[PDB]
Amino acid sequence: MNTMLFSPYTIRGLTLKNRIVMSPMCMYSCDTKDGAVRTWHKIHYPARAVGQVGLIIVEATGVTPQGRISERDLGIWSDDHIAGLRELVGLVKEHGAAIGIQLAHAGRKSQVPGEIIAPSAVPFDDSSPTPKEMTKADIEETVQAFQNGARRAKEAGFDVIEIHAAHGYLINEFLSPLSNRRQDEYGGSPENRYRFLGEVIDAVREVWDGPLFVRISASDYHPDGLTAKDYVPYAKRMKEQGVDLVDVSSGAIVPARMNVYPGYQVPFAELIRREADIPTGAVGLITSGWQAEEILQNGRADLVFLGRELLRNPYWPYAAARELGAKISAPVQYERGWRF
Amino acid sequence: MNTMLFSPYTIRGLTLKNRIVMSPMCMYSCDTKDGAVRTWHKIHYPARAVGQVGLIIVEATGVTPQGRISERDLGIWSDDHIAGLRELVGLVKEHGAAIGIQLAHAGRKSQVPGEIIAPSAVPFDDSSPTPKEMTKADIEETVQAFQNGARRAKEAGFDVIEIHAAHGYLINEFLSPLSNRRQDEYGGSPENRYRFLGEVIDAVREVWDGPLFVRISASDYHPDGLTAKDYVPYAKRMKEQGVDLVDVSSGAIVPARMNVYPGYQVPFAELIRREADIPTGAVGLITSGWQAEEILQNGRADLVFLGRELLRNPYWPYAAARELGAKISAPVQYERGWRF
Amino acid sequence: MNTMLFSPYTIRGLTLKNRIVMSPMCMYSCDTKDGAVRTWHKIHYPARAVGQVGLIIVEATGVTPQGRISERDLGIWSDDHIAGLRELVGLVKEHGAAIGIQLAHAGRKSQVPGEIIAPSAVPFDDSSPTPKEMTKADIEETVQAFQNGARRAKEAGFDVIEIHAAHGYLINEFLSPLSNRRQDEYGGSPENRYRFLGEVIDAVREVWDGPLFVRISASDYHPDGLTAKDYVPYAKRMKEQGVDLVDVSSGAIVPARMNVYPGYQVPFAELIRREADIPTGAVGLITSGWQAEEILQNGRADLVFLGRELLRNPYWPYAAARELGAKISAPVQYERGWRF
Amino acid sequence: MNTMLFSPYTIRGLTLKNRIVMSPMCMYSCDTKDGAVRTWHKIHYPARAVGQVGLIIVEATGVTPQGRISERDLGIWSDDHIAGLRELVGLVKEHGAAIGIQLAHAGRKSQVPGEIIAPSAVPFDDSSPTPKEMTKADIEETVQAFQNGARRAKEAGFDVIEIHAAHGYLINEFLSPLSNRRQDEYGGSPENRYRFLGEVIDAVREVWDGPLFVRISASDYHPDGLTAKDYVPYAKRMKEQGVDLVDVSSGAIVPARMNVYPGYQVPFAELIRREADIPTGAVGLITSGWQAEEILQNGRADLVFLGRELLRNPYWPYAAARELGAKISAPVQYERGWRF
Ligand SMILES: Cc1cc2nc3c(=O)[nH]c(=O)nc-3n(C[C@H](O)[C@H](O)[C@H](O)COP(=O)(O)O)c2cc1C
Ligand SMILES: Cc1cc2nc3c(=O)[nH]c(=O)nc-3n(C[C@H](O)[C@H](O)[C@H](O)COP(=O)(O)O)c2cc1C
Ligand SMILES: Cc1cc2nc3c(=O)[nH]c(=O)nc-3n(C[C@H](O)[C@H](O)[C@H](O)COP(=O)(O)O)c2cc1C
Ligand SMILES: Cc1cc2nc3c(=O)[nH]c(=O)nc-3n(C[C@H](O)[C@H](O)[C@H](O)COP(=O)(O)O)c2cc1C
Repeated sequence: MNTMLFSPYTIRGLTLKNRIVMSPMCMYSCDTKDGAVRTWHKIHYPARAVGQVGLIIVEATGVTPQGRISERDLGIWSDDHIAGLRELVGLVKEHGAAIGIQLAHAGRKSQVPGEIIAPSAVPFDDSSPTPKEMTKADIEETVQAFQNGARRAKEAGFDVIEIHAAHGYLINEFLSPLSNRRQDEYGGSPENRYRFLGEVIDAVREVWDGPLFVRISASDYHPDGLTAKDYVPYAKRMKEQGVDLVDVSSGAIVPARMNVYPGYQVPFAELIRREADIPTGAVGLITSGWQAEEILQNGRADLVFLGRELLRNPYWPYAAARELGAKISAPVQYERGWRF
Repeated sequence: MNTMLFSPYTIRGLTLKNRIVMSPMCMYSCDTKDGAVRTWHKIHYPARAVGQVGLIIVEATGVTPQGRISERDLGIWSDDHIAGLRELVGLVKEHGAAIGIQLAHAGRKSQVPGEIIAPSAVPFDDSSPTPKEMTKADIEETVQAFQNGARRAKEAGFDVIEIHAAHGYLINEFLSPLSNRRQDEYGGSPENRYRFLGEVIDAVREVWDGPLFVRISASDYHPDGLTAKDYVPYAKRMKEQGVDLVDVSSGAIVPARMNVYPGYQVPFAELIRREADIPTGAVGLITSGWQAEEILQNGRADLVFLGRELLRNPYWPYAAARELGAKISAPVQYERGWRF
Repeated sequence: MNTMLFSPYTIRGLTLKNRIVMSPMCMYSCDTKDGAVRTWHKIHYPARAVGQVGLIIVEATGVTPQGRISERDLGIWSDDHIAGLRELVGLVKEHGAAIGIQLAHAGRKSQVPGEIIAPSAVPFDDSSPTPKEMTKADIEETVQAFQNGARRAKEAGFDVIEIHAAHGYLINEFLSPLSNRRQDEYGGSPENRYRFLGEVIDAVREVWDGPLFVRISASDYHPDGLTAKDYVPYAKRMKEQGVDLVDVSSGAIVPARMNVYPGYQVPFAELIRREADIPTGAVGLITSGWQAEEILQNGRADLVFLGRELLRNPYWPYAAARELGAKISAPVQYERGWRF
Repeated sequence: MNTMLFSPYTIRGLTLKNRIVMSPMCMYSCDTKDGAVRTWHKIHYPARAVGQVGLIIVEATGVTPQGRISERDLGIWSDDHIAGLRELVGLVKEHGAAIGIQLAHAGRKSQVPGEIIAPSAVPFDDSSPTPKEMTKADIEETVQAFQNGARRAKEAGFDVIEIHAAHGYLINEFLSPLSNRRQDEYGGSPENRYRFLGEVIDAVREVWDGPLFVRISASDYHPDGLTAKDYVPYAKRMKEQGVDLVDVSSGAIVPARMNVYPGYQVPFAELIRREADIPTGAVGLITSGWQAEEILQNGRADLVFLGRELLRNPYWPYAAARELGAKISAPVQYERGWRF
């Protein structure tokens, strides 16, 4: 049974052995609170690589200390992070899986003690601290921080880099009018609201020419917020800037009610894919190979991102292969076990 | 867990208790070869009604003897067929399931001994008898047969009627230029090739004002045949004539290779749905409630047609309800067994 | 994958195509309240035959009106019941499934309005009417009713007969000292409490030489009641009298707490099987083919009785066959659907 | 839903959080060929600990170099192995799982280049090297090797120790007449054939008073070989010697045909359990919580050992808990994922 799910996919120079991607998920397991890779990560990620996941994307990694979501996040603001990250990379690549990292900045949604920054001094909600309005210098510092991150990620041996522009974090906050009330050239206009992201992408492409992903929130789920069609122009923009694939998520810019169901974000992925003629990754309640195969075969997305499902079963690819009657390469150690 | 799969759907004033539809499937179980409903059908269909299927479409029923696919098909060319059909109707509606029937004519794909008819004297393949080219009288005679069938179906107490215009059968043969080489008013142009279907729809609507489906073959899978885009104008046409929902299938006008996979015909259904602005039914390798829910929630179709799965498990709705964590009314006899 | 679950089993000369048995389950669907077979039964049972169940035991059928559990039960106290039962027999055997019937008498647990009878004038609980203490004439009259029932069952064309001596009903009430306080030849000792059952078996065998099952309640779940060990001598007794297989259930002689779990009654079945050297049927939360195969291969039982599972899925045998990678004959109509 | 599967079990002073045990499975992943713990093991085992397995038993670890099955086996013949083992122990215990190790000696089935030892100079088969007949000194050396192993295992922080007396390896070879043709006090008699094992157990108990398991092969599957009843006396013996639980497997003493099916070795486990009044572990095609729960509830074994299933899904406990409606403690990191 020849399937698309387990067919190779080539981005730039990198060739993934299948279409299965481990969606970036924070583990909050940096007990040392210095952003260092810990034992938990060294067991957590390689498990999925053994599980035959084609691409494993490391959780949101703060490019600055105040850029972290929490004090237990992975970091990459120092050359000291390279060693631990390099070790992690080796542990993953070892099993035939490609490894990526999600460069992130939590913006006004950072729960790190102290000052937090954002496009405008507007709180996420009435329970969150008011962020500092970023100055011009702040913006350029942060852009430089992202570039430094990409540099270290490449240094560590990462195959793919993703820019976290979603889930209501810093970049997302520049994108949405809900959070961006600036009146300089970084706000008050679709083009202006895109500027920050545009700079981040340029800065990264300046030190990184390998696969580049950008994760977006296709919708704010708010009458005065962004919708999928607002991200078509942005996607075409990202394509022009050398972005290889758009990881299409949604929401979290502000507290909002969201109807959730199997593949509730797939239409966002197909929309961007077809309207902007750019590869996309589908994420959101993808739990079966049957479902993943339909997503791929019907051209709704090129890569399938799994979140919670890969937390429940690190070897999901095996079960999916069984479900689809496909055959994959089991680790020699598990040959007799993965066998029918 | 509030789901769309197990939400009611009203069509023309008929309320289906859910979105699950039993796709019309030939049983070839008329041992008497007279098109009469037999014990098999009386056990086969009601079983799915007990299974809590919302709508059960009875297999292809020949409006004329030579219109049957085989001599073991159900027939409706005689008022004598009513009694048996009415009994079947009661057996099904008894459990809260709506019942439909598929009015059919095999055309050049008929395997019943004797003369077979078609738009043009062109055989389906080198293993099929060459059909007689239909005269005007033949065409009007067949249109009348479709009306007689609808009339009898109404008297039997059917809730829904579907016109079989797909799978390369008679009507499909008029629609496709691959099989229709006529140079009169019934061929040579889009509206001419549609004429036969249009007349059938009108003839039926003259005696039937209930929910009316039309099953189409969205693609001929042939370079010189029809594709989805060809059926958008047709679907709009059908909407104007009072067609309530398009049951979107594909293929079988000529021998052709099909790439089959989960939901391989869903895009056809959504295409027609959104471009023709008409309710559609998705069919083709729909096997899980998870999959079915995605199709509905994402507006790809309004009803989900199940074929093979409903032959494997007549109580599929129960399994799907469990899968989705939905709650449905079990038959009072099975309450202690269906108890989650 | 050669399995024991889907291996034939011959009992007295009757060959069952597999080891799957539909456990007798009351449907309370005799709306006419005359014990007549109704449309429900004619759809309910044959569905499992199409499902490829090897043996289908019809629900508890009252040998006398007051012997019914409720007025909506099947009856067999009249020659008028034969016609309907014979029709049901044909509907089932039509698909290669053997059909059995459970001859029953509710005793003090009868809920039909009027006088109810029992070994002693002791109510099931404080919510049940106190039974009339049976006279010798009553006992012989009831034994004759069981024979009449067997005679009619034979004429209807049944393949297997099961005597309901379990679930705290009439016969069970004679067996258990909790309900049998008689001081005549029918109580006061092990063989005396067995006497009624022994007579019923003899009466039945006088008109029936086919496969004969006896359903027992292996345990009363009461400090002063019977336990499995008490039924070993009884099972040996039954073997001597020509009983072919013991269907081993438990409980319900009085209100009692039961610890229920997968195969919670299997040990009872294996106990009887190995100590009395007699074929047994295992029943009670048997839900998977995996589980069923273990029961058979490990010699815990010879037949597997399914209850609730067969109400949830009439085609369970198909699912179980897939689970075990076994091959079974699909109904010719469903061949393309059951295709693995 | 309160289950036995996820109920604590206490051995000596150790308390397992559930009845789920990871059966010892060779990984052949010691690339350095020095028996050292490698990166593979450090990822392999902790994964199951994260998966909420209650007891994880490390693969067969050779107590001597020639005692290894292969050159890629884990070893424990040197104090140098302690460091790596201690690290492994920490990585496992970290997640609430108890960790054990299987002390092993491959005997005549060793595939290590060079001399191999056995009770008698008889080959496993015509494709295997002829083993050296062990002298008295050889036997005492090997017994001392086992004691040294236990010492180091305790030193490393292991919770449980298992002695590998099965699968036709050294100890098993002393047990079975098929392989043991000695005429000294170590052969020619059930008592004599047990002597080697008896000494090994004593030697271990001399430096270890924590939980002690012994894995046996209940049957040789050969007319002239051992059967389950031969191991009853041995089990009672092991109980007398302070053995806490008998891990009941079977076969592999010589090439033999073996009928395999769900729980094909459970009867061996129950036999030893009830006849010798000693806790046992059941292993062999246990793949579902439903099945595991029946094994526990019916007193067939006290602990459930999973092999291949735990290779296919390291987080099996989660799926089993779901299957049984039980609730367990998910790692905080996976809380949102293991959640319904
Ligand atoms: C525990 C957890 C942590 C997450 N952290 C991240 C993250 O760091 N970066 C990100 O892009 N998405 C994050 N998300 C979202 C997931 O990556 C995923 O896209 C989302 O949960 C939906 O995917 P799923 O339905 O397959 O779980 C997280 C989700 C979960 C449950
Ligand atoms: C045995 C069988 C008979 C069928 N007969 C008909 C038919 O009479 N009319 C029709 O429109 N489709 C017929 N089909 C196609 C089914 O309606 C259904 O669309 C097709 O099998 C694919 O759906 P599925 O993947 O859910 O099985 C038949 C299919 C099968 C397997
Ligand atoms: C609705 C229902 C009706 C039943 N009626 C009978 C009956 O008439 N005779 C009988 O022996 N057992 C009867 N039982 C018990 C079943 O035969 C079966 O042994 C029990 O439900 C447990 O089996 P299971 O776990 O496979 O469902 C009935 C059970 C149910 C759920
Ligand atoms: C790859 C593999 C390695 C094994 N190595 C060992 C071992 O080192 N020690 C042992 O006692 N059993 C070993 N066995 C047997 C397993 O521990 C297990 O008891 C057997 O495979 C049956 O269990 P299962 O059906 O759950 O897989 C091994 C089995 C497999 C498949």
